[PDB]
Amino acid sequence: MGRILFLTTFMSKGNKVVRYLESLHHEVVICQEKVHAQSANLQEIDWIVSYAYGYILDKEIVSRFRGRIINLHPSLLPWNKGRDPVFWSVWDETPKGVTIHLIDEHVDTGDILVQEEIAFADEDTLLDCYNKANQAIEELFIREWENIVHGRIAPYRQTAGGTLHFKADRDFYKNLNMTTVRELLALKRLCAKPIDKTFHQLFEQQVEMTPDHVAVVDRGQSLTYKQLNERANQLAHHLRGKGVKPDDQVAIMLDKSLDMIVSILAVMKAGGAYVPIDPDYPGERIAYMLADSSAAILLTNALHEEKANGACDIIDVHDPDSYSENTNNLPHVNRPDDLVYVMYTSGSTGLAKGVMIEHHNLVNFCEWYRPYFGVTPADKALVYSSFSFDGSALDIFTHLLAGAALHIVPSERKYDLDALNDYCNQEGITISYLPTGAAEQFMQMDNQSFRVVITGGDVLKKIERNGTYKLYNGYGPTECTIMVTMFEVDKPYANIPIGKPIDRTRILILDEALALQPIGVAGELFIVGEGLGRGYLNRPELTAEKFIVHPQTGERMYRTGDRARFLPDGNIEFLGRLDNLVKIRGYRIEPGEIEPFLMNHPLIELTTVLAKEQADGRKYLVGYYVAPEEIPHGELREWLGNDLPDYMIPTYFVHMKAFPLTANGKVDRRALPDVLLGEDYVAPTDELEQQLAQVWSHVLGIPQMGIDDHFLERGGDSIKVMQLIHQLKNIGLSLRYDQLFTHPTIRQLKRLLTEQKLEPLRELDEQAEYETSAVEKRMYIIQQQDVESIAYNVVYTINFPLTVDTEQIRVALEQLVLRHEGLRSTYHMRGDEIVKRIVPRAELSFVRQTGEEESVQSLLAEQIKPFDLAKAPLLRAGVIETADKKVLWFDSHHILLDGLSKSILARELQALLGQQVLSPVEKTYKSFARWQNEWFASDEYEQQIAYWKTLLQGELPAVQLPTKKRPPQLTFDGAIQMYRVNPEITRKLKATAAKHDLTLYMLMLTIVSIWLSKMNSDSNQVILGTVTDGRQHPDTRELLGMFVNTLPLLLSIDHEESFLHNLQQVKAKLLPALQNQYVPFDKILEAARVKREGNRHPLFDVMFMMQGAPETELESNMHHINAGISKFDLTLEVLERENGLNIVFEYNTHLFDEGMILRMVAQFEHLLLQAVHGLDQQVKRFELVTEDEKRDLFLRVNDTAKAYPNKLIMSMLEDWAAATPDKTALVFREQRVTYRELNERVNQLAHTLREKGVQPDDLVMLMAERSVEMMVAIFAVLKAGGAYLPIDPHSPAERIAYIFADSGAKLVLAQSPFVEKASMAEVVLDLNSASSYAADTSNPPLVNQPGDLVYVMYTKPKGVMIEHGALLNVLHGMQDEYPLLQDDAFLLKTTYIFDISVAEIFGWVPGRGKLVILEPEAEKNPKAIWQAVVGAGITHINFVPSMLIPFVEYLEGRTEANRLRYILACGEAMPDELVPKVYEVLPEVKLENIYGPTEATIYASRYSLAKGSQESPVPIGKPLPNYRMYIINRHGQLQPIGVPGELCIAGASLARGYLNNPALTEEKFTPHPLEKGERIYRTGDLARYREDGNIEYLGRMD
Ligand SMILES: *P(=O)(O)OCC(C)(C)[C@@H](O)C(=O)NCCC(=O)NCCS
Repeated sequence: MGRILFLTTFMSKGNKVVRYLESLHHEVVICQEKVHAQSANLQEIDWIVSYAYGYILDKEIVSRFRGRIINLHPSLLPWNKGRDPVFWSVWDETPKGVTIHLIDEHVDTGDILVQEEIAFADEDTLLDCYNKANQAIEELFIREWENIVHGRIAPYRQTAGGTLHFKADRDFYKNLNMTTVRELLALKRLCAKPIDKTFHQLFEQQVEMTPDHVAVVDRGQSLTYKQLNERANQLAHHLRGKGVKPDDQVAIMLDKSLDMIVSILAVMKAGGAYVPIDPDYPGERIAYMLADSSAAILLTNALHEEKANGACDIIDVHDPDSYSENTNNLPHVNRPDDLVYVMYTSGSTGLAKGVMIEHHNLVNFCEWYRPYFGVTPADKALVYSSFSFDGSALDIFTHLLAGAALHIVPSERKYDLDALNDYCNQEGITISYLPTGAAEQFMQMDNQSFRVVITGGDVLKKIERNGTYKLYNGYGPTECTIMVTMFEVDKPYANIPIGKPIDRTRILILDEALALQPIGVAGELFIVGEGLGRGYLNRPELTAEKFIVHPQTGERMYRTGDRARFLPDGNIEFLGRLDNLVKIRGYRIEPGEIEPFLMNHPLIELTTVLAKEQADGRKYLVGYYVAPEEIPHGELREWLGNDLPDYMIPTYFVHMKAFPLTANGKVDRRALPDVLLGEDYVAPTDELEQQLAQVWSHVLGIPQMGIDDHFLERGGDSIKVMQLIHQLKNIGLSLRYDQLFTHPTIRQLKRLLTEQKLEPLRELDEQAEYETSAVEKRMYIIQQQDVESIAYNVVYTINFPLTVDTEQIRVALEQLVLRHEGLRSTYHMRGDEIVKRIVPRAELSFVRQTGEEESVQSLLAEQIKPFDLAKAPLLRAGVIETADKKVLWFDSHHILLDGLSKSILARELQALLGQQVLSPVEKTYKSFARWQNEWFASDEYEQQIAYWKTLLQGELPAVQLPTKKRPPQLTFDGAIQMYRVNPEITRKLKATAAKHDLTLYMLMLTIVSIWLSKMNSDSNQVILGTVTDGRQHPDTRELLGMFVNTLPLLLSIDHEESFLHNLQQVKAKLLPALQNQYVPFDKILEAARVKREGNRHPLFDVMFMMQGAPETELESNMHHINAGISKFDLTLEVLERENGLNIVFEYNTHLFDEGMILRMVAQFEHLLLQAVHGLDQQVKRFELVTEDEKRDLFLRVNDTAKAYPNKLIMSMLEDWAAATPDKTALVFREQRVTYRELNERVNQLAHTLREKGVQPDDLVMLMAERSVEMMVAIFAVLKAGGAYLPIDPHSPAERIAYIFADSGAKLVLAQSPFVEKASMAEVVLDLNSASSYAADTSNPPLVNQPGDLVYVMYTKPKGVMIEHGALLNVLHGMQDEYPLLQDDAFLLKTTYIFDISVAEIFGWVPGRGKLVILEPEAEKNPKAIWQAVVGAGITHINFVPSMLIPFVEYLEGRTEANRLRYILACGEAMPDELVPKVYEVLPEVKLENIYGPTEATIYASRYSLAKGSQESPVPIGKPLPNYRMYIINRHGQLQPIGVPGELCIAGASLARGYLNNPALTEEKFTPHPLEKGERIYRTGDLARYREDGNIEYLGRMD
């Protein structure tokens, strides 16, 4: 009975087998972790039985246990060896069974001991099969174990054959194991000839089949196939004679006509592809297509010739010399992979993209179209669609190859469908493609000619039609040629499916991971096959992103962005777009976020606002609302206009009695009804306004710009304003950057430009060395000042799947090396000139490492090493391969790769990784460097630097942040915390900025400015740096290099004005800066009389960077790796990522603790949320501290609630003389008064007072210097009922008369000499004389309450009224922290015209301790005070930094003070040195720093100073029991940790106020909302909390 090692997948697997072995008394060891030769689970083992073990055993282990190592493999070996055996046995449909075998050297190949067949039912899921096989093999082992142990079985070698599978082979099928075996194999079937001819080859082939058949009809005129072919051949010979070659583009700008079809075919036959340009398009679209398309030839009319503005070499289709005599077919020069046409996508996501479609793409469609629709020459097709839409390639090309006749739609009849149907019935139009919009509308017509009406492009919903024609619903974007699927609408559907794939077309429904979705499961519609176009014109990055090579399958597929599912019958259901978001008039917004604003309308009950796209793709918003009666259109537009920008205002509003609902109660959005320029849209009037309207549409990628539309409300960024200025100078108009914002409409711009009064970047000739740009010089300077610094290393990481070939990544980067001079640029110092050298070729470091996900970052950090700017390439890369990922990392230098350069690098790396080619870089950085160097000598520069001189000449504001002690020199060690604005808030921000003619940058800038303002004591002027793109010359947009310029922003936050007003002022202050942005930061420093000095950065310590969303997917998946670097104190880098804002707080680790950034991070969020919701609120009303910070601040600082006895201080004196009469209570030199002796003396003096009308609040006055008489006077003034008002006998008489007159005191107790000094005293009971002492010694009745005054302390001085209970709170507070027990004693050092004496004078009676009345002679004398400490064994002593300094000067050499417990310093800020110096002079003693204003009853905060701790700023500490302390700014709101503010005390210990000075009392004791309406005392003292909560005194607010 031997031990047995059970190796299985998880612990409970094969547990039946384990239990059986144990019943045979086999000790079994279950192990799922990887076992090695040296594993402790191997010795004393007789058998090893593995069972789907997740690892392979070392060949040492297998040989050691020869004949004694069995594996339970759930497959009919040799079939399905290795991983996922059951699944592959089902997918590959290989023989099924379970096999117990001898593990041998290879994977699942040894001699079988016991094998058994198994069967899976069609209805079983792949999990069921997996389970059934696992159960069958376990039972098999249980039955034949005995035969195996005893060796009765004869092992037999596996049959020859089988299969093998690894972990990754199933990734493509991961989502399928919950499908039935039937369903699985059904998907297997669902996912299981070449094209030789070009179109004109087939057309010419068709011309020879039906030459005299009508080919094209245009009103009265018409051409036959022969005539069309010949006329096109004539133009083709002329076009080919003009240089047209394969893949060349020939623009065609004509109306639908015969010349149109002739020109189209003429371009093909010539060899090239025709770029169609509908002349009805606006000039903006018409100039764009001519420029973007590489077309030199423009086939056009004289009617439309001027619409090209001489941009193209025109070949007039009416000039007879444009047609050759030769009418024959030209020699074929085209392959099926050559371009046939270039269509431009919609202008929704911006400017259209040239879709490059190859011949085989069109031929495959036409070769499928003809037989699918049974097209014959008898058919007559309508040339209905604008020639620019591929819907017209359908119209023209599919029907020409079928011999059908084309019928140009009359311009008049195109949109008057009544006349269209008439024409269709007249001419007999049998087949045609109509866009869904026009199709549904045409169904209403009484058509009788059509047999097949194909539709698509938009969601078809209507099936009913007054015609006998088969309605066909087709789908497929322009990228995959007209349509990739076709459905025969045989019946109505809630979702009319788009059909099955067309010829040579496979369609995969894939999830985000590109893995197969089970049939019926929705996913992204991926198109594979012959329809896939070549890609986008001049957009290789977009081609690589949309035309992907599947990682598992290897097939090239197109990513449609559409959601669809396969229905059980094979047809595909179109489920709209994947993205919840939609781009409306230039903004990606969530239409459901407009719903609350509509529903907020009084008349509106429900609302469900969807996004609908016009026929031409223009997206508009429809706001459906359930209201009793229809609401006036203009009333809703104005309603939303009060809160939303134009683009969030639905173009149309639809009233409905109620919404259609789904089975789940949701609004059935599909069941909502369907429905232009917009109100206040003024079309251009003058020829100038038209030009201005064209440049606008181009810059903003949005058409139809009204002359009152605001630029920043139509998607205008600052980058786009630059494009406008650049493209206006091209148009001949000179516009200034700030002029665009002051004239943000074309009406305003037309008046601005009444002159109409070029300058490309001059590429330099080759030199050994070139000028560097100003910023190139700066980057170089920075790096050479710390050659070992990785501070400007630009490190990024991309997580690639294991399927990626690392060598492809390596090779792509090397191309980027050979493509951009920046990556071959080396910077050198030739004398005093920073100089760049261009290397022709550079070798890229590309390292490969294998590790684990746990060590990727560690392996990468070691790779981030400094760059030698004299060595190219300034870029390193590598791949860290883990079990899951191949992590691509690359590191570049900032002198080469700024944010935009990186976008260009990501852009182009994506193209190369996606097997695309890049156009050669037209310009070089060095050319811009020289241009800008010469521009620095122009008048424009002198005017720009003049702005900076005038702006930065005066005193500049400084922005102090709640940081740690600055390093003596600038450090760059840092870390990042990232705050995520969610997409919802981010759209709210963009909507706010657009609503009020602002950019998102201005908005975020004003939020950061307010944030910095609030953290800078709500300063009016804030200064912070920002980064401009620094791409001054428009010819530098595409160059890798350091362009970005740093700008200082002098912004003025007016906290009394609203947030918007602040936005306009910041805008007003920013635009001049951005107008003069091209002065190098270093030259702005010169003009500002500022130089790089010290531990602070020159003009600003906070950088605010902002870069828009990534331009490409690869850039999106690029993870900026911060190598522990912070270029400034703090950098807020708002990054548009995943429709939100990744606000990365890059901070100096020496200036901020992770907790200090976590708080500032939380504060910024809280503030950003307060701005977005407080557009019209005064900025002063925005809170900086978060509610969680207030709670923790209370918990850590103000959780001081400790119930205390309300029994009065003299009642407490009474009890002690009654319980322990004879104990020592006072000690003045030889006097050692007891509790009974003191109390009675007090009772005598008390009666005297009551006999002279001393009610509560009555103010008695004292001027008796340190003597028992003082205690008698106090303790008994208190007993009498009135308050004691101390006065100094040594003060001038003008003040004693002032204090007495202003106090209105009723009587005066003064030590015998000081009665004459109390001149003209109303009723003067000589303190010392016995006459002032009644013989009665009975404890008078305590009529005083805790609310009546106990003493009046004077500060023209002011008298602080403080009530009794306020004092008890303190005395019990100090007693808890610093108990003055019977053994203890208190020294009296501080003069009693100071709130500190009150502690001495009463801080002894709580614990029945004694009070040493130190003599006035020994007041400032520390040696004399030193005697008391040793003499009477003082335990409590109050002190001040001024007296505790000399007291310390008598150092350890003086000893004999064992009883001394506490030293309580107060009144002044304690120096740092005064703490440790004390400790060496007096160990075993507790030192305490105390703070308390006279208005807060003696004390307020305390800080215990540990012996083993040294404080840099000795804090005044946390508040006492029932004390609450608040640090507020000049607007009355709580400050966060570190931020200076006015210290305020609250609680039961606040002084009643100033005596008969109410204007002053209400000034300083203000009912604050932070104390639940109760008043706070404003101290006039600047302070700031610490991380732990201890308050730090900063000084009076002066
Ligand atoms: P506008 O108010 O929309 O924005 C102004 C702007 C300074 C942000 C803009 O003109 C600009 O230059 N953005 C470029 C930001 C950048 O280049 N970041 C690079 C970081 S290395």
